[PDB]
Amino acid sequence: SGFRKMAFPSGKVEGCMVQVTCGTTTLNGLWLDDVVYCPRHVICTSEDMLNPNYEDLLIRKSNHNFLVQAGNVQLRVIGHSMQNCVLKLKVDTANPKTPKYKFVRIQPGQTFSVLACYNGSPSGVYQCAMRPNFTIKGSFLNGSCGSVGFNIDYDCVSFCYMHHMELPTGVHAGTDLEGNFYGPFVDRQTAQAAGTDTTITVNVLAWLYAAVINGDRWFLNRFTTTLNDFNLVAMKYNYEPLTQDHVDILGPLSAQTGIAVLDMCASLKELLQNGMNGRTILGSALLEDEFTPFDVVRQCSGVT
Amino acid sequence: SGFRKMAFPSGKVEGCMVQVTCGTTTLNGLWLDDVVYCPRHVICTSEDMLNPNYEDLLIRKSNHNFLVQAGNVQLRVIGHSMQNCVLKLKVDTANPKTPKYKFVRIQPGQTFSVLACYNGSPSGVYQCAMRPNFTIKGSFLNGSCGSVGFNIDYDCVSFCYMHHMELPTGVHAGTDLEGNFYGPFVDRQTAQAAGTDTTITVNVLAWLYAAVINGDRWFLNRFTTTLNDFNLVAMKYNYEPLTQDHVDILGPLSAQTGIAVLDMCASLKELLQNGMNGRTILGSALLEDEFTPFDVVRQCSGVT
Ligand SMILES: C[C@@H]1[C@@H](O)CCCN1Cc1ccccc1
Ligand SMILES: C[C@@H]1[C@@H](O)CCCN1Cc1ccccc1
Repeated sequence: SGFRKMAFPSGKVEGCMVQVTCGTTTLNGLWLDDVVYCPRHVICTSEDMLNPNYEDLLIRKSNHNFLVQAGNVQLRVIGHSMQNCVLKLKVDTANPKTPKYKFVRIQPGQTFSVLACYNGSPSGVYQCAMRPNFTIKGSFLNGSCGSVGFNIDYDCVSFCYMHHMELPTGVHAGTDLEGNFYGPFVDRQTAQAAGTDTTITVNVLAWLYAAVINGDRWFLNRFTTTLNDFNLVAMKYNYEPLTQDHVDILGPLSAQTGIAVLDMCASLKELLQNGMNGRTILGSALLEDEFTPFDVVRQCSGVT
Repeated sequence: SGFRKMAFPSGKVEGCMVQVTCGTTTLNGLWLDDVVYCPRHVICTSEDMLNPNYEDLLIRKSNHNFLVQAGNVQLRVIGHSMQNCVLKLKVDTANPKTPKYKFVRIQPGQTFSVLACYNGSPSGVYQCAMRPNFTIKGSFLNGSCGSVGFNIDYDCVSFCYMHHMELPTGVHAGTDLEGNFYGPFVDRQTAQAAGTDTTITVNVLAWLYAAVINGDRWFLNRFTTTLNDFNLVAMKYNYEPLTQDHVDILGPLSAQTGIAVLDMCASLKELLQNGMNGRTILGSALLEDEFTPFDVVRQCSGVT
């Protein structure tokens, strides 16, 4: 019993973290096979960062300008190219600790673990969701850029996120491992305002199921609702719409608990309308939205 | 910027997790050098668990009854002894992945990462506090026993916790790595009631400092208080007393923020007396007590 905000074990990713230095800028790189992936803004002075021209900045750069360090051993860079907003540094050594891996572009509301690193060294791991506005609410100081977000399926690391920016509002933006930004963000120190930070409705319902499974049931009410009725209320409260796809995804939790998805929706509706009245659910005083249905099943079934 | 419930990177501990099987019971063991540490209740049938006599159960056991598996390779057990509530299985192979390590018995209110495992395989990592009543609020299903709690100081893993029991109230009890229970608990399926689950006051204040550092300041008030006055209020609200030692420990956060510890105490007092009035602090609707002063400094300074 018990439900925790649980990150994937980080060992397989720890083994891929290196230090990349271009001139006076040091940040983190991901070493997979004989390629080190890092944010292209490694080539910028924070002066550059106001209106950087990456193609022009890169003309001045050679393989030997990219200093790549894995522990206390230097990697020889034998090529470099820019793909979108990441640099791919070809090194002469395949990472011997390369796990089975994929690059995946996640959807908003999907969850992943971040291994926060500084100078190619892991400092901690935490579990995130991609917000519906394609930001994440991370913990990232200067030097953390190139820290990555991942999921693990048994022995396969799916890399979904590389950290690039802190918006002026202290929320975080980055790319998939093809270097394409999540959301409308760019690697420039400019006016970038995130959209509405809405709640991931399907995740809240998953977590309400997790609560019922773990014995927290005070919020279960006598009511049901419809998708349209529930969605009217969701909208008022800056909750993302619930689709039939979300209902289908919650099916197994519905099955396990014997609480129909629309009944759990009616319970959530009353929590929105009436608040918690000072009570807690799984030790939280607000409605948690950083567990997917998949996460709740995984943790409630003990997948390794 | 940003503040997250961050676990230590788990790789060094992942490399120490094995599967221990005695008869039909499988749980997790910790392989350090040529010793595998596991809960002694591995020798019990859940029948035994009502009033087990470990010394008598162990007489019937031989080295070859303890099946130890590290990945898909079997370890040869060449000795076994009971130390308090843990078994030490001597194997013929030193774990080649043994990190530098210590065994430490933590105090209540201290924080640590748990690597939740099943059949010697990591499933996730989360950050805990030892509650003042010496329970932890974990996420542990059957097969998770022998999962461990640790801190990392640069390259040295300090192991502080091994998971043994779920109390009938769904909270968790375990031992240090010398096999001595935290709190008054025993490895028996009996009436064991935890004491008052109080809040770790010093940790709340640390986390209020973390909030100020990260821009959440709405709760800062115009008031100060005294230790005695604050402690009267703490007591009423099931908060542990604040000592001069706690004030001294908060000194660096006091210094960094320019908010005297007793002023932050007056802010906490008003939060206790008046509640959050529906507001949040670092995305929480309650007062978080699972960050130590050390944790706040570590994460706010980016230690690896
Ligand atoms: C624009 C936002 C954004 O966060 C992501 C995409 C959808 N959202 C729409 C939305 C707005 C207000 C209430 C509910 C839903
Ligand atoms: C007995 C508890 C226990 O949780 C740990 C040790 C100290 N506590 C005392 C306490 C009780 C009530 C309010 C405040 C403090």
